[PDB]
Amino acid sequence: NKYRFIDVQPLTGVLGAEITGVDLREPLDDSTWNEILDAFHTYQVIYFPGQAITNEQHIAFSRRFGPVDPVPILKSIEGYPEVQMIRREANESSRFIGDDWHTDSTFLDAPPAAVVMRAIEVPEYGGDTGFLSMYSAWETLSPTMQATIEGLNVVHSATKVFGSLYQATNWRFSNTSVKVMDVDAGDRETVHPLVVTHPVTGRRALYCNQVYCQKIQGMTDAESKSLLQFLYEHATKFDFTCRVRWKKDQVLVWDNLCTMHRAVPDYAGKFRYLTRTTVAGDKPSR
Amino acid sequence: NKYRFIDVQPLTGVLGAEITGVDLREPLDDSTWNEILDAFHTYQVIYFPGQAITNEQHIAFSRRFGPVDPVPILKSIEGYPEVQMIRREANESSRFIGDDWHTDSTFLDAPPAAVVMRAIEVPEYGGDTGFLSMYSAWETLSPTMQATIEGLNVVHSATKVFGSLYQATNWRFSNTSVKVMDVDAGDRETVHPLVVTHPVTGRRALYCNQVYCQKIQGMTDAESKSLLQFLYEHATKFDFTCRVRWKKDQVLVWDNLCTMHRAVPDYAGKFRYLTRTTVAGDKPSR
Amino acid sequence: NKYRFIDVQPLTGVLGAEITGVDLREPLDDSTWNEILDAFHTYQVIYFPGQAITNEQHIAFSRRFGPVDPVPILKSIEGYPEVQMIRREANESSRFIGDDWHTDSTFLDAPPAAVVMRAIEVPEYGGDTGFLSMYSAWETLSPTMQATIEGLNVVHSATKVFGSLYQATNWRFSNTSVKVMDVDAGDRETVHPLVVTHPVTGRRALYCNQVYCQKIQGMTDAESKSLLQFLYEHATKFDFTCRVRWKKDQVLVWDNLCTMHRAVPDYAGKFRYLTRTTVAGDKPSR
Amino acid sequence: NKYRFIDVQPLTGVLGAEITGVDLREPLDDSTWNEILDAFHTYQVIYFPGQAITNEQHIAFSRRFGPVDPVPILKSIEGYPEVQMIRREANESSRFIGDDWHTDSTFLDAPPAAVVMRAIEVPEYGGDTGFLSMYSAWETLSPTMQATIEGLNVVHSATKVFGSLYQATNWRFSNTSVKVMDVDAGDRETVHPLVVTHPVTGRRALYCNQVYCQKIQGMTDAESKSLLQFLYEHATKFDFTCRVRWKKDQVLVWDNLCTMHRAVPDYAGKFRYLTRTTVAGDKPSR
Ligand SMILES: C[C@@H](Oc1ccc(Cl)cc1Cl)C(=O)O
Ligand SMILES: C[C@@H](Oc1ccc(Cl)cc1Cl)C(=O)O
Ligand SMILES: C[C@@H](Oc1ccc(Cl)cc1Cl)C(=O)O
Ligand SMILES: C[C@@H](Oc1ccc(Cl)cc1Cl)C(=O)O
Ligand SMILES: O=C(O)CCC(=O)C(=O)O
Ligand SMILES: O=C(O)CCC(=O)C(=O)O
Ligand SMILES: O=C(O)CCC(=O)C(=O)O
Ligand SMILES: O=C(O)CCC(=O)C(=O)O
Ligand SMILES: [Cl-]
Ligand SMILES: [Cl-]
Ligand SMILES: [Cl-]
Ligand SMILES: [Cl-]
Ligand SMILES: [Co+2]
Ligand SMILES: [Co+2]
Ligand SMILES: [Co+2]
Ligand SMILES: [Co+2]
Repeated sequence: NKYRFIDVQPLTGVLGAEITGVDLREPLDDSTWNEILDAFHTYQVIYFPGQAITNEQHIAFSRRFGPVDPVPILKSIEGYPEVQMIRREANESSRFIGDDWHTDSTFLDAPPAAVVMRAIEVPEYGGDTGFLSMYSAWETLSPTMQATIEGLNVVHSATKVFGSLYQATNWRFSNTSVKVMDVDAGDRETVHPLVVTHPVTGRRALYCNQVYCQKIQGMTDAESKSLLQFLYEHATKFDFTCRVRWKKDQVLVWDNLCTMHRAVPDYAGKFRYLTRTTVAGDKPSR
Repeated sequence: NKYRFIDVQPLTGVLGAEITGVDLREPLDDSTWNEILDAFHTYQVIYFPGQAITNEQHIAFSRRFGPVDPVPILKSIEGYPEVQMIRREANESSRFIGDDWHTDSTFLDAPPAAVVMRAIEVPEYGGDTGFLSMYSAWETLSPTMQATIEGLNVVHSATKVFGSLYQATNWRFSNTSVKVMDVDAGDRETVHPLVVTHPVTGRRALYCNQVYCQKIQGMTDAESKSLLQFLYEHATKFDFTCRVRWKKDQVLVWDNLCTMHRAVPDYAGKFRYLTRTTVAGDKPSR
Repeated sequence: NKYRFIDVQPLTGVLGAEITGVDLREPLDDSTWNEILDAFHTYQVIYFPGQAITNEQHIAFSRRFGPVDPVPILKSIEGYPEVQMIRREANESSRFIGDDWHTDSTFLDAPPAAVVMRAIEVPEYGGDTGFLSMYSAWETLSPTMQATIEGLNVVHSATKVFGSLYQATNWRFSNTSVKVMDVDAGDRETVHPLVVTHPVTGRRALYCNQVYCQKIQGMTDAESKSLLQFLYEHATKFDFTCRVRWKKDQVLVWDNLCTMHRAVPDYAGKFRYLTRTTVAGDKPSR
Repeated sequence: NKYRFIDVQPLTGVLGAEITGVDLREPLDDSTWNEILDAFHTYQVIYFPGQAITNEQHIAFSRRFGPVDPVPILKSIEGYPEVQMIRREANESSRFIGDDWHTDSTFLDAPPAAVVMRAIEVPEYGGDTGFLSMYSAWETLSPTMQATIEGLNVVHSATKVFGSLYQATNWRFSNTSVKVMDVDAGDRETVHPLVVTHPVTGRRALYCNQVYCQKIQGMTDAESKSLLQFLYEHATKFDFTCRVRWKKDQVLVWDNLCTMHRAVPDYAGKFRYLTRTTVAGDKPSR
């Protein structure tokens, strides 16, 4: 709109934008990179159709957003530790990775700031990714509700994904993309604010997710359950979401602090493979 | 035990006490009155079996607790505007008065401080009254949850009892004990703190009830519902309750700021009649 | 793929398809019509980008699906009582029409079978419509849960939209697209099965929606709320939805028996105008 | 009332009765035993104040109700395997036994029919036992709701009490009354009807409890959770309960099929000791 070096097409009135008119196989001039970063901060999830980039170009483009660092759970392609896989063979019957709303690796003291995902080979239909804005979840709380919860922190851990709760369950991820982890690493706790300030935009976002949040720190289990449940229902209303469909060589970047996302498992029996590099963040803070 | 002019038998480890060794038809000396008042403050609901008092002695004893003032909704006995009736004819099929956890007349800017209820004729069994302590409901919230809610206020009105919500439904009280009221008086709102300090003991109590609380002030309807539902489920756990069985001429006093009570409707087809005088309070405050 | 006279691009693995290779301004031969109808039955919501049709061609094409009959609540365009408007002026501050999951006019003894909606002028982004499959909501109930509910009926009425519950609240639709209605018509109840069989495909679908369903027939209010809340949370999981973005002259048909839909209100301050003709149905049945 | 050999004083209009005018240290003539059994079947929980019986008289009186057989979890007094203890030392800080609504040992293929509990040494106040009627929970379901759930079965196991869920938790029972159990015995599942017919009275009772019920058989976890939650809330309404206060040598009998009960933990710091013998039952059936 204001953009002169890239073409940007917002996806909904809440978040998401398609970006075209740029070739990510080539270096970006300063002005072009500035518009891309501005679109990233405005729209929170941006995607570029039709970008046939090499793995190393994927690494370098990811590096423009900040330091790259893989997440603990995913396997990487041979010869690139930074390039992890979200790969599901046609014949799998295991749990689909990321099939509840979450944001990535929040059990870390410093979760990722962003992730850059690229479609290698995906079905003609099925396997969309949903996103939602945690800026919008926060802004649509009343001032009274905001003031009530803004001093709270939450305890996060990977116990349901690769810790003792996981090991107690029957339903596994396959070993196609997921590593065997140490149970104790799965159960290690960290604490983050329930309401964070984005370190670049200064905007505030609600920060909780059902995959990694165990409870509100200092609360009883029943108090915490009641509050977190309301927040999850509030944040995942359909009005705050968008939905991204993938095609081969679509490159997408999401902000891992101010958004949540989830896989859509509607392609059972079909091969699906995307790669991703993760961009490191600093300690979430209030 | 520490009591030397009255005999006090606590009812549970949470609230409630029977008081004997005293004849309420006779004046009470300062020593005996000081212990009764102390037992009222410690136990929150106190009752005196076997007190065959006149209506005037009921008014005079009620007056020892504070100025007496009837509640808006109840009919009074002929010749005593201060002595109101909780009366249900055997064959009534209407709603049972007070059959949800509440405390009285909290839609008033200044609800009653206490009520003094006396059994005239009651069933051999059935018609007990439940009580619970809102001191205990407050004290068993975590320090974190207490800090989270202590600054909130709640909007109260009588809309479901004698205002527009009542008029919209089809389940009525009979005219045995309940007056016809103005709908606009039913709908008038007041605001009270969600957490109050008792003006005599200085102790804090949770202050919300599903009968008169409409919503948390300043919150959205979904936010208010979520928090108030948790607080009602928390406060009405069986562990925080006691149950009083009535016998003819039992006289009982409850603190209308720090308890809630409810009628038990398990005597359909049997006559029940109690009288009560209400003791005025000041504006609930933090 | 099996389609040889139209090109069909399914939208997700659950429901929804784009149809191209056809010009709806021209008559359709039997072969092309049979495939369109087949795609409508398989995919439940179908849409045709780029169809600059007249209002008469919109009526004629709608008529191929079944007899056309407007819904009670919407204003129609001058000169075409069958062509109703979903129109929102940029500066409206009123409630957004259809902004909760529902299916249309289910308070009728015989709700519509289908609707055909056409974009006249819509925002560059914002104003998408969500859809979900009630075939999928039904199929993913366990066999045990299916047997448990299949004999139940639900009482429907328009009370919250244009009856006494609507009149009691303070959030209105504007008069741009919505007629003034009789309150007694708003409150009139009908009964439908909770689980219906589609009269053409023979497949079964869950049939309840929070906008028009009042309660499960024969149940208490607390029993009905409990079951209907579970079914709404089950049916509206993100996995069962698809999301359609509009562009000028996109024409879309949805099956009003086996889907639910909702408006997304993310375009406040921007003009939006679609027209629709509704296709009459028969009484929903087991 | 009709009783001529015993004096019976019902406790509420729902369940419970005090029985006097009999000495349980002596054998009962046929007529006296017939009235006691009739009062047991009518009132579901009966209690006899002031019965200073020996352990063997307790055994023999229990034997009149049917075969005696201890429950798996509780320690017994030396020299009487049939006489188990519910004993809590003044200094305990562990979990209170039986502090949620339940009925006993329903993880067994044939749970107890009844239990006979006798106060040895109890506090002056605190440590009441609540009871409720599952006949009343069932009768207050609508016919429609009754027909909906009457064919369902439920899976029960002791996993939360002495199985893997217990071992996962932090909060233990003390070893004062509770035995060390095998985890596998804790996790063994059985199936009972959700609605049972009492084998003597022929009356129907709802049969589920949060302590031992894992899920509705054949349902998904979310479907089962939703239904069981509603039933627990419905059954434990205060209106369906009574509350029994203990005094030394009170002997009480409860029907373990048609009632639920729970301990009240309001006596922290005070010694409490009751003994009990359990009477074996047959397989719950519909
Ligand atoms: C890769 C990603 O891992 C998951 C996130 C959510 C869920 Cl449900 C499962 C996994 Cl493995 C992450 O958290 O970084
Ligand atoms: C007497 C009492 O009135 C009621 C309280 C609760 C309920 Cl559910 C009904 C009434 Cl009339 C009061 O609030 O003063
Ligand atoms: C046009 C449509 O009307 C509505 C549907 C849902 C809602 Cl929330 C509002 C309206 Cl006016 C209908 O039911 O036919
Ligand atoms: C003795 C009794 O055991 C319990 C019942 C409920 C609860 Cl919460 C705990 C126990 Cl040990 C039983 O089930 O037979
Ligand atoms: O497969 C997808 O769409 C998303 C998976 C995901 O959550 C992730 O990669 O962290
Ligand atoms: O009838 C009872 O037990 C209590 C009635 C009541 O709530 C009241 O008098 O305010
Ligand atoms: O405006 C929309 O997207 C849908 C409106 C709707 O629900 C309807 O026309 O019935
Ligand atoms: O201690 C009590 O009041 C009851 C304990 C109990 O549930 C039991 O003995 O099975
Ligand atoms: Cl390269
Ligand atoms: Cl006065
Ligand atoms: Cl027609
Ligand atoms: Cl003996
Ligand atoms: Co993820
Ligand atoms: Co009252
Ligand atoms: Co609609
Ligand atoms: Co027990």
